[PDB]
Amino acid sequence: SMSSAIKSYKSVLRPNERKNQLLKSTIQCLEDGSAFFFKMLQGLFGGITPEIVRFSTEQEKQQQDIALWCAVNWFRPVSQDSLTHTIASDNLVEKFEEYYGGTASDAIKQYFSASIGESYYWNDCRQQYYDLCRELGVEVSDLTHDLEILCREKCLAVATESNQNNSIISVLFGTERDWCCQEELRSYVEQNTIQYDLWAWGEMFNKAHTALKIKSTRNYNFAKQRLEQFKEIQSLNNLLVVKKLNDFFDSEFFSGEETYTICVHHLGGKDLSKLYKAWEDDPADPENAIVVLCDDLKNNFKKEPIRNILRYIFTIRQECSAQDILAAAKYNQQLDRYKSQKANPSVLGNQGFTWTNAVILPEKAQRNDRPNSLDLRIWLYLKLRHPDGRWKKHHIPFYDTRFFQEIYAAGNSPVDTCQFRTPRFGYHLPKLTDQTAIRVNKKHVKAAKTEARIRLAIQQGTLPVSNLKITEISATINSKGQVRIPVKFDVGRQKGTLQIGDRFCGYDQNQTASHAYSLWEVVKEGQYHKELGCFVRFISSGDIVSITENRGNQFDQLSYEGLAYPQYADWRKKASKFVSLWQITKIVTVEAKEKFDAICKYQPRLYKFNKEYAYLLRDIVRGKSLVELQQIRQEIFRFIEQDCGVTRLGSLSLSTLETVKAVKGIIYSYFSTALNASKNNPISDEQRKEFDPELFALLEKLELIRTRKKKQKVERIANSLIQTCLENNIKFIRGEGDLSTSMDWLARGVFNKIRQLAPMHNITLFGCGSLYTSHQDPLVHRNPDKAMKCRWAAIPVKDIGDWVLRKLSQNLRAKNIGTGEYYHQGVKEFLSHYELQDLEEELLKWRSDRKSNIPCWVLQNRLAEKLGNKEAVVYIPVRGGRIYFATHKVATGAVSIVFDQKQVWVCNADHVAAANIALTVKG
Amino acid sequence: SMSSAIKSYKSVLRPNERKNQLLKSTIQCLEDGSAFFFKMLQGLFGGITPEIVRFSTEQEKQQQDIALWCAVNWFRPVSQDSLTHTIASDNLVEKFEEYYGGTASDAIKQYFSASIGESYYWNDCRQQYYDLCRELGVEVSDLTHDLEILCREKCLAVATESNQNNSIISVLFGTDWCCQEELRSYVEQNTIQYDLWAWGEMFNKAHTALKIKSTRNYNFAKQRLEQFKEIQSLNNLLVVKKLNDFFDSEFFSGEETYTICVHHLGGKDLSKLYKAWEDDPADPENAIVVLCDDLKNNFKKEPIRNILRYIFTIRQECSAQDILAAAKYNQQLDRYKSQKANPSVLGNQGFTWTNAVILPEKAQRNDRPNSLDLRIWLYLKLRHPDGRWKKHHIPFYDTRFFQEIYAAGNSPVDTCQFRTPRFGYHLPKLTDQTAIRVNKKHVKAAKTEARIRLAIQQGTLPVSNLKITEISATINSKGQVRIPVKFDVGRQKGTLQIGDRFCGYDQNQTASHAYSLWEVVKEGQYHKELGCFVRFISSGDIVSITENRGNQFDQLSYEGLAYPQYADWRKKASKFVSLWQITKIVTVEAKEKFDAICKYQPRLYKFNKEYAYLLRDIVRGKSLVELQQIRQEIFRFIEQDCGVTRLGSLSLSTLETVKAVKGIIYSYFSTALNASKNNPISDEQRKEFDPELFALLEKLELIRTRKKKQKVERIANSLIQTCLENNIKFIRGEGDLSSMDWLARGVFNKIRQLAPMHNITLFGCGSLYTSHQDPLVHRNPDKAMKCRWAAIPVKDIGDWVLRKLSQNLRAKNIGTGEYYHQGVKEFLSHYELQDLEEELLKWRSDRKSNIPCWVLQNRLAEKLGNKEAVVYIPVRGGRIYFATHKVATGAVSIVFDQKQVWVCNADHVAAANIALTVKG
RNA sequence: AGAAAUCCGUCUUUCAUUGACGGAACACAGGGUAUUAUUUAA
RNA sequence: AGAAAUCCGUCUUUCAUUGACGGAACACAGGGUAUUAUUUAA
Repeated sequence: SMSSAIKSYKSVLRPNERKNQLLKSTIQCLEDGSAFFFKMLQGLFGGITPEIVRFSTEQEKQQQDIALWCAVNWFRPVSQDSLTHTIASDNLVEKFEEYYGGTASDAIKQYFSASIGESYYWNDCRQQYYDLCRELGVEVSDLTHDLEILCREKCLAVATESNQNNSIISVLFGTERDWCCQEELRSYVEQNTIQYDLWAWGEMFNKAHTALKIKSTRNYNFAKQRLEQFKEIQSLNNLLVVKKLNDFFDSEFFSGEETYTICVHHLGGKDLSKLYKAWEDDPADPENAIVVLCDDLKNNFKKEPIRNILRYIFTIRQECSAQDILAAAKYNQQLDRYKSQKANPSVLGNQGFTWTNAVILPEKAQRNDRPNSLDLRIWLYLKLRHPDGRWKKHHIPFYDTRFFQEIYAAGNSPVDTCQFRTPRFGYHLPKLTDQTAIRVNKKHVKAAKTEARIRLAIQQGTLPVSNLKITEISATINSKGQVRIPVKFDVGRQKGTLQIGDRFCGYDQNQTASHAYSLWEVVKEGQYHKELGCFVRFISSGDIVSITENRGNQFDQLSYEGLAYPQYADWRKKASKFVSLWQITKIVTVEAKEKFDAICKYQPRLYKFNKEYAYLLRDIVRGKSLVELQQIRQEIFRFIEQDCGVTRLGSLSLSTLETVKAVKGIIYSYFSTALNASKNNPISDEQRKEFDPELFALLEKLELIRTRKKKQKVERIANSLIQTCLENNIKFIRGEGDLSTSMDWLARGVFNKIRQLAPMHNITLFGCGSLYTSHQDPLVHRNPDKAMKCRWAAIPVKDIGDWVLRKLSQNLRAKNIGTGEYYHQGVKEFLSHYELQDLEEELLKWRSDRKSNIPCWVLQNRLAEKLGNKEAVVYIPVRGGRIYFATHKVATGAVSIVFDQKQVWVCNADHVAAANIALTVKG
Repeated sequence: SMSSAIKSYKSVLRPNERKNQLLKSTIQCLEDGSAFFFKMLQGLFGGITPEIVRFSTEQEKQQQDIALWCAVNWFRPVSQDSLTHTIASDNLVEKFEEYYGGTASDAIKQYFSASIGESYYWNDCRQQYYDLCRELGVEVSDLTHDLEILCREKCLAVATESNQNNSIISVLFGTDWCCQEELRSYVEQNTIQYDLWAWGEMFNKAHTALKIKSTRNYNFAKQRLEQFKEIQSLNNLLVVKKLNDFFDSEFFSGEETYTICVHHLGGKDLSKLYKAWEDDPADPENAIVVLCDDLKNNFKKEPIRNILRYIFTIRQECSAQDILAAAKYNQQLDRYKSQKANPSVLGNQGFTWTNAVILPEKAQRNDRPNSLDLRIWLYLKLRHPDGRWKKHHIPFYDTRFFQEIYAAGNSPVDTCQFRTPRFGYHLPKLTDQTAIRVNKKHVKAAKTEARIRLAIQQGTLPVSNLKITEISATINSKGQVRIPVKFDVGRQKGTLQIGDRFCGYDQNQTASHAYSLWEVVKEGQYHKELGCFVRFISSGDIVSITENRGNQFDQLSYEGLAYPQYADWRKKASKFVSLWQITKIVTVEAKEKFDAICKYQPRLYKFNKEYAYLLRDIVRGKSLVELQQIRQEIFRFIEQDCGVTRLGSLSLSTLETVKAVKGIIYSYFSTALNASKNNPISDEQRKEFDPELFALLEKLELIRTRKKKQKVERIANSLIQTCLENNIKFIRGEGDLSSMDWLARGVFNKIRQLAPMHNITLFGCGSLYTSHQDPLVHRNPDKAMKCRWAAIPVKDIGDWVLRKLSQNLRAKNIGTGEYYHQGVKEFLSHYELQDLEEELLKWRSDRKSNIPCWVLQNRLAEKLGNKEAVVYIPVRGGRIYFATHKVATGAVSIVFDQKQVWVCNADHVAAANIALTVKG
């Protein structure tokens, strides 16, 4: 029982001059000792034998390679700091064979036959072990004895058996009773570092041992993976297909400045074979199959294949092959990985040192609370090492309003109680009234406000008293004075199992990166689901939103797409001016206003406008002269910094993030154009900075904005989903991920964040594999039937344009290519419902720009005849439609209709996708 | 740990001619035996003795009166059908003292000293018992002995010890008794040859009637004795004379008078009305109005204002303690004088056949491809003329019973207890390929079959999991059958735990219900009354919605079309008012009053109520020949285009409209007949005079009753669905699980009926000032209350706002007014208008010097910049409540009078208050 | 074991032969506290 | 135990000294398918 979770806090210590020097000296002492154990432990682990690896490997599920474990511990790439006995990339195998008494394994030969860091060199750890045995004055076998004991007692970590924390110090030096070298080891360590202290030696050992063990295990896995890479590297029959794929770059399809390796995912992987199969249809519109496949790949899992290279493959499709080219792409991948990725080196690292029971308890705290301001300090009582050598405890203060608010502030409520004072845990601070009168520096106002609210709560007798029962708090401090504080708490008895009455939910991600949730209940009786093996019921549906108010107006940071067209006329007007005055880009036609009009003719919202205008500015900058670029430089600055720039406005929507990316592209295109970079002179970050420092300043700021925006978006999505769970007694959450030890940054972030957050509220998280969850029919798919449907959209017939017919034709010609078939049949249903079958053949003839194309007003007249007027609503099977025709009511607000003589629920498609993940068991 | 629930079905049996005679003969035989058993059991119970009552009453929790139990069983008022030994209304005390051997108690004497039904007479049960002992050929003590044995063995029901269900028949007849043979011969001679089931049913009917009436008479006699003690308590009857001299006085124009009970005066709180009246005379009824509002808000009946106006006339002289005691005296005297004692008559209950319905799994189905077999069969034992009992099949029809249970499911995996939306199953909707062609008088039922049939072809119909082995069926002389299905539900509790979810619900002044959903949490904000930590989940409004071509109407609160959308109806109404002219002071030719309606731009149902009142007023004075045409216009009002017989939601507005239309017809009848106080009219005269209009009276009352029933059911359904969607396990409402509104009583009793079906636990409490309590602050621990506010733009502050401010300000003394008083104070302090306070104290109804509304508007516009700003005004029945915490969904945070406040839906606050109540 | 039957009801200036839905049973003198759109703009 | 300190961040043509809010930590060739109102009426 007892689920446990950790919440942590971060700040920087603010000691005075004496204590600051004490802390820095203590931390430097701890580094110096840590590096010393690093070298000595490097020698010890160099001294291990195969038999030891046998005892440590008795219990493992997978039969382990002893020779490789011995190799990774006996030879390491290290920095100059921890290098004693150098060895060359030739002598490695020769000496290994000498040490093991057998032929060097093929996997070990790959480990040795590897690229190494520029600043890292090889080291013979066994020879280091022998020289350590002399420098200790003991016989080799005595220290081998002691090492045998330590590995047995799990005092040290061996191949797959991790150590028991820091027991080695108490076992060996604190006075597992038979040592040969104990006195020598203790004197060696004590002479080289500092006088015996259990805590200090423990921290030194921990840092050194952690670095060495993680890098050794990484090298073992790396050697096996590299051997498999090599075994596949010779697999190719002939690099003829590989040369033609690589020669893609030479041909006219690629105009890019710089070349890149062609990996399997660029081709779409396995489905490219399906693509050729769809290509067998004819070359009538290879493009439609390209687009459908790419769209499906981007929707489900992998990165969308780049279309250009696939058009070039379409050029050579008959000769080269499907299997042969795709294996050729695999060859490109494997060779580049084999050559590029170096072997992991063993270097000390920059982790901090942890003081145990370092924070004074909140009830035992000392507060200088004044009536007009509380005491916002949290004190640590650390042991520090003076120059003389004695250890004494000193008080060091730090500031953290979050830690103060959630835990550290003293609550004075007689009856009220809480674990953490934060809205996600159920507590809201009383808002500030118009009597507040905060007067402090601006650079503190936010923090001051928090204090005010807390103090107000204390004044009202409202501040709840924490019930965490904290007995000790650790604190982890680094050389920069940054402190990290973990609070570990108990949550509740563990569930894990899904009974009747239990509530679960699923969540899915849109193409526009907007999330949606679907909440279900396990019921005693009703509708049966074969995958789950129980009876399910639909509770509710909705979208994930994170809302803030600005003078009473609500903005959803996660999906706000900006001002509508008519509301940013002036900004548009300024853009118009710049586009008018300036004139076209490199075919030297189109003096810019035409494109601007095209952007404005769609009447877009503000952030889409900003993205498209950023694309237009990079295009404009592209050809222009060095003297011309000065003028444009000024306008770029107003675009990025004034009135509506991404540095001033932008929500957390996908639109805003791509706008920032496009603005970065503007600056990069500026730098390329001015520098005339090409294959002869590949401009670097350094050259951009030296050339133009301020615009590099802008580039840095933009990447910073971007990173913070992504982090904030992930945190907010997780928060919104957790609140929705908390209000609806949801006990289980399912998302697109796997919990073991191909992805989107948003999908990865949200999944790992919910993994972090759900155990705090005793909510159990599951991961699954979302394959075509956008199209599966809830309660029908895999129960037991395996049923799919297409996505629809609802549009008034007055606005059926040429693109509706283009989409209809494209969906109809795509029966063979994967997700296309559901769309093909969808069009069939459409034709069956509105009785337009006669047009089908003419729709087959609908090609890109034919004059003889059946026009849209024909369709409008037929649909108006069929529905009476031009304002009636029709449903059209289109990709990424917002309407899903569900067999059952599995979305909130879904309505019931009859389409093609079939009972149907008009549902939010995204809500259907969320339900489909909620009903998934296979990951 | 296994609670039970019952769902029942009602229908009518449709046997053929032969089986119809068999069934009617069986039922008539069963009545005849039941009536015989009634007379004989009346005699047997006439023979009980005090010692028997002791032996049955030893283990009573309370102290019981044996003499009264003996008396109520020894003398009964009966109908002529079961009357044997007539006894006169004088001789009872004498004969009772003869039979008991002691002085007849005054408590027992009151039961004898009573009014009785016109067609009911007293019965000497002792002499009937004596002669029954004769006719059996036995001695008195032998049957006293067997009666003792029967009473001891819980075979018969004596005062507090209910009988065993039907052990008597098997115990006394089924094969150290003394008389067994004589009694068996007696029953079998009079009734029919021994059958355990038939004799059991006969006995059950007779015995049940007798025991209910005996216990009821015991309670009635005790209550009457206390009423007599309190009626005779009052020394000087002068004050009551002053009340009815009120009746003679001018404050009354109604056709007929009535007894003046305590609740007409406001009860206890009337004393404070004096205390309020002592404050200041000049403006008397302001305090009166406050109390009426106060009384209507709580659980009480509104005192009629007219009587208090006269009471104020005589307040100084007639006194306060004397007036309320005198009103209690009138109440007690009329109750005592005109409530009869409960008589023992056989009754119309039906007879229950056990295991009478063929199981659904063993049923015979003549299923055709275009129509299923919608018959449910019974296999009943019936008595032929020869005397033998034989089983026959009789079919009946019930689409609800068929849909929920009886139809066979063909889904491999789906399952259900009942196929109804409240239990989680929705029938597949009909497609445009359905093609139903049947009689119109069946289309609804046909539609149900179609849906079920469609569900069957799709493999969708879930298989019931009720595990039914036997079903009873209760049949009466009219062929009406009732079928109870009893099902297993789950292990309840009264132990709210952590994670348990509860809710409360309250009812508005406009009969609009609201619900508040809370959770018991491990940590957070403590509630002293509950003894736990609570958290607020959500809040809402109870709605029951139906669609009409995609437009949603809430039956519970739809107030009808908006003004501009019903011009035509108004034109007709306007024309009729135009042509016609005023009513009795015979001024004000009707149109102007009509415009008084239209100037407020009301919605349709409010318009219909007010216009119905106006037709009533018109009808009042008019001549007999004139009424000729007014009748036809009344008819169009009630029957065409928008009359209540065609439109009307379930809102309080529509019900008041129906009440007003009935008032119209009653005023018609009075006006046409020129009935008066000494020349009264009866229903018989109304029917004979104008039969068709009495037919509309019938139809209107039927509509009223059906609408009320539907409203109660829909409110219960909506609340139960809301609970089911939110894992709510507890419900709390204003009731007690054993002074009321029919809606409050009905909703509480219906939720009591429905919640145990979903393993939901219902609690009742006492809603006192729940409209004003501050959630999580009231009784935590201090008792804090607040007034109700409303939000209005300053452009529309009128004279009535100033009136309400003045009235609330002068009402510090009278109960809830105190809170409203402070509200106005807070109001002024917030808007910095304290200077006006004194002038607001001078604001009387129609003064010329009144501070006008535009002063306030100019001042408030100054304070808030514009005339479109929103201000909060303390008004009675306001829709806004200023809560200490966020205890309503959609609540916003403001600062009022330098106090942080949540603007909450007031009704939602009341629901939260009901949810946090533990004392009833 | 006999093809008939609205089980009882509700809503809508919409009364619907595919409109949408709900139900254990018993037995006061004259009435305060709008929706689609879309038009020249802000 | 020393009166200072935005812990780190987000939103808004609103940048706020009472605006509203969120967070365990580690370590490619040129862009893809509106809201308040209230005005002559229905």
